[PDB]
Amino acid sequence: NCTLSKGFTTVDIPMTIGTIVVRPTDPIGTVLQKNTFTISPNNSTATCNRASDQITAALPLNYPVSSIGNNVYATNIPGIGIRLYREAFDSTDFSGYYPYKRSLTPNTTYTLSPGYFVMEVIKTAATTGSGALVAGRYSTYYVTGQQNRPFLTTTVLSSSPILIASS
Repeated sequence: NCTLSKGFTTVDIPMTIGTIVVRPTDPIGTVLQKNTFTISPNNSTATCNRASDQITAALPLNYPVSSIGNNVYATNIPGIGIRLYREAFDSTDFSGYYPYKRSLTPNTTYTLSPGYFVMEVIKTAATTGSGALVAGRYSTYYVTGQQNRPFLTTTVLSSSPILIASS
C-alpha cells in the first residue's frame, strides 16, 4: 500500500481550449487541435511498500474507446474523440496514452514530474457534431489506495467550455 507525504496536494490543470473548427474535408483521424499545458509540480511524494502497488493514469468520464482505437476516446460530441498524455519539456519521457497502469518499486519515493500535459481533439467519424465537451474531470493520476488524493488531475470547467464547431 502507498503512503503520501505530509501536506500532499493534488495538482489540477484546467483545460481551456478555444473553439475547434471541424471541416468536412478533415479526414477521419485528423488531429483537429493539440494543446499543451504546463505541469507544475509541488513537493508531493508517494512511497509504496508492495511490488503490486501501481500508479494509475485514468479517464474518469469513462467514455468508450472511439471507432479508430489508438487511445482516442469518445466524447459527448459524435465524431469527436480525445487523446491524453504527458511528456517532458524536451518532449521525451512520453507517459504513454491514458489510460494505463505502471508497477511501482517498493520503497522508492515518487514525485510528479514536470513537463507538458497534452490534449488532442481528434476526428473519429465522417460526420461530426457541434457543441461543448461535457465538463468535469477528464484525467486523474494516482497511486494505489490514494485515488481520493491524486498527483494530477485535468479538468474541463463549465465556465470555460471547449466548443466544437462543425461546418
